[PDB]
Amino acid sequence: EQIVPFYGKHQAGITTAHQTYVYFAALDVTAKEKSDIITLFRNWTSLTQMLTSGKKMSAEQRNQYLPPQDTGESADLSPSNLTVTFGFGPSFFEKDGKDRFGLKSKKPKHLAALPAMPNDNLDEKQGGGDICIQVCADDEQVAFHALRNLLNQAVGTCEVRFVNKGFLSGGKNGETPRNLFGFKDGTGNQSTEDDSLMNSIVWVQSGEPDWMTGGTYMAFRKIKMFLEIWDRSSLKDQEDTFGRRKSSGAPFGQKKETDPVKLNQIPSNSHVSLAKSTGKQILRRAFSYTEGLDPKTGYMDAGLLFISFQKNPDNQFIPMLKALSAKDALNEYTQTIGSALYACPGGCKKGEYIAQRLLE
Amino acid sequence: EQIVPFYGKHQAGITTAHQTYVYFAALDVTAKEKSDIITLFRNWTSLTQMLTSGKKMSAEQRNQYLPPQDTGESADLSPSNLTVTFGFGPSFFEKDGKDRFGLKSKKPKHLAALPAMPNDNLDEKQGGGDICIQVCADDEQVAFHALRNLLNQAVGTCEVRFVNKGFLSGGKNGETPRNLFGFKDGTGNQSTEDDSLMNSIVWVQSGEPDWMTGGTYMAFRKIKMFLEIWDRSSLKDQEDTFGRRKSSGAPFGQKKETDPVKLNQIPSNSHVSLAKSTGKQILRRAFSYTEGLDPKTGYMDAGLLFISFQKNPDNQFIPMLKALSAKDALNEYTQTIGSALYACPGGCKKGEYIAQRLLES
Ligand code: HEM
Ligand code: HEM
Repeated sequence: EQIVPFYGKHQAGITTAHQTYVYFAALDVTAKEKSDIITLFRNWTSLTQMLTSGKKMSAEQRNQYLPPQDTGESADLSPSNLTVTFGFGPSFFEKDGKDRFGLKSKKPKHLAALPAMPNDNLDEKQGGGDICIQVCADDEQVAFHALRNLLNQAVGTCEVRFVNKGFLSGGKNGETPRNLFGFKDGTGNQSTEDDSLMNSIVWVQSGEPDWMTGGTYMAFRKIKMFLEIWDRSSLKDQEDTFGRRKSSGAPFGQKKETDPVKLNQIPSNSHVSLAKSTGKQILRRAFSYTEGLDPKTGYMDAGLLFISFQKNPDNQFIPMLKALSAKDALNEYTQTIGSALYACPGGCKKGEYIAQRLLE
Repeated sequence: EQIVPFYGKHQAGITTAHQTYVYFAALDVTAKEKSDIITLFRNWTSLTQMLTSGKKMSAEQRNQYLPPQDTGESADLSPSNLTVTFGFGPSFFEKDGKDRFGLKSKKPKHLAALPAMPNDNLDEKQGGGDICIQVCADDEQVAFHALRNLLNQAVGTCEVRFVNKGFLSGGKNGETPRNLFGFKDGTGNQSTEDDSLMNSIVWVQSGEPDWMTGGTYMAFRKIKMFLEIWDRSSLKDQEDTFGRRKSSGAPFGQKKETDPVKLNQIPSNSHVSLAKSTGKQILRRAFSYTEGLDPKTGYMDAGLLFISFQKNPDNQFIPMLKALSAKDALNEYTQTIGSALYACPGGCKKGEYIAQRLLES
């Protein structure tokens, strides 16, 4: 009953209401024939449809001497609005000059590594990758189960580049969820329920190969947040960093979270002023992370798995990166340590597989 | 609604129904006076009472120029049955041979580091600690918030040794939660609602310093689980490793999860056979963990944060540890990489602070 359709015009996990939990994986294809990639996406499709659907691998195992077909730890759990979203990095189309799989002619127009930015401190292994898998659910164990079982299918075809995970709880009464800086996160997104707006901001309708119709580009930035530096700062510093008030989420000088931002009443280098002043829009769908103590600092290693969706990242996304990178007050408390851009195919129809129209 | 009382005879987080998420941290005290420790435990007590009770810090602060007193990320969240449980390591009472805080005379009777076990691969920095804090909630953001705000208060008195976190979802209809090997985990525990059994297995009543009355000992083992090796194994090898059927959770030859184990029907070195044949009992309250890819293996780094509670770890826990470390079939699939034992104080009464009966003279 917490079931999100897998099949559709679009992949789920993009305009789908934001779940609590994410696992975010990137893989590199080690196989040499597009035929092996085809079988992988076919199997991934059939398994994703089962995992998200609420169907359970039912009463079975006729041969004790074989491994179970499923790892079993989601047996008693609800589907918890599980979505699984697939994308492909530039290196899937071309790696080191070689068109490894004969796909270059079906390359998306805007798929390239993101440009270097000031204050970047990228670990190459924490970004890029041929394929990304974004697994979301309202229950961590459900999302981990889905990733693990998808990844088990890729053995021999791909190597896993990295796996991150994160969380972001919505308010008990539907309030915008707060990031680890304690600020409402997502206010500035247009309504994911507004088809017109999602069409103009997220969804590909033209100018791209047909496998991208109903698809989008997914930007990923792994951004370390220095909680100890932030927590020791004044409220004034924290609000002046954003250009919104912390509790209310209101733009400075406004009453409500949803009041429009008045650019002339917020600091010119506040986060919100810089992002908004590009005049561009993206759909941000981020999750917080914590990964134990950072050994180099001896403080919590925490941050944001930044994930946004936009139909044209050269028009919509890269200008924001540019506008923020030098001037953002948030630069005091953050540092990007991983980066990637992926193209997300349009939705799968019942009886097709993911990226069928790309792989042919 | 989702509020677990903080004050009581016992600390919460022990017999409390198992929440979904945990953050588990250890701290070392760098302060030299016990009066600094008294301050810390006082503040932690006031803060935990506020975090667990559901009261929210008034949003409004006079003085825009000061840091907010609360980090704010839980402002809109339910208390989610938050519990915070404190314990103390052997090094709180004596470190490097020095009784730093004049506490040695109040040391618990069974508090010492766990003995080395074969197959151990301990990272010494992933074990031990003067102080453990176990923070549990049904929502990870709530748990992290609590830990963060508690650790923020310890700046200047302690250093954080390590922070672990974990999850374990119970079934939609209250079925026993499954661990990452897909097996029900906890069946062999006695009921947390049977006062009689918790009093005889978990809760200290005598033979210990007063401040331990109503307390217990907390065993911690961070156990890496090699999911890739496990997943490739036959169902027969997985079930033989434990001595219960995976799906039903029933002991071999039995129909139901709850049926008594028949020792003669499971392998001698099966996990359950070895554990049960010690004759001893503990309360296990473990969570699974995943920490991204293991750089040494290229596979998921995943495992169990094993946490158990017992009134006398020398009697109940260590023989179990010894019997399993030697012979458990489960060793094929796992390795212990962190280890601790802490003494957890009796509960806090309203108007008192945690460990007051230890720290005050
Ligand atoms: C740790 C890093 C980040 C944090 C903590 C953060 C936090 C926030 C907050 C609190 C707001 C105001 C409320 C809202 O609209 O959601 C906001 C707005 C926004 N952020 Fe960020 N942000 C981060 C990084 C980024 C990056 C890397 C970009 C894009 C390159 C970005 C783009 C935006 C945009 C477009 C808005 C909406 C501006 C508008 O009102 O039109 N943010 N962010
Ligand atoms: C390393 C990961 C471990 C896993 C995956 C694991 C898993 C299990 C499972 C599946 C069961 C049977 C269902 C249940 O009763 O909970 C079980 C029982 C048990 N385990 Fe473990 N366990 C682990 C480590 C340990 C350790 C270190 C100890 C004690 C030192 C321990 C003590 C027990 C006990 C006492 C029981 C119940 C036996 C009885 O029925 O009386 N386990 N465990």
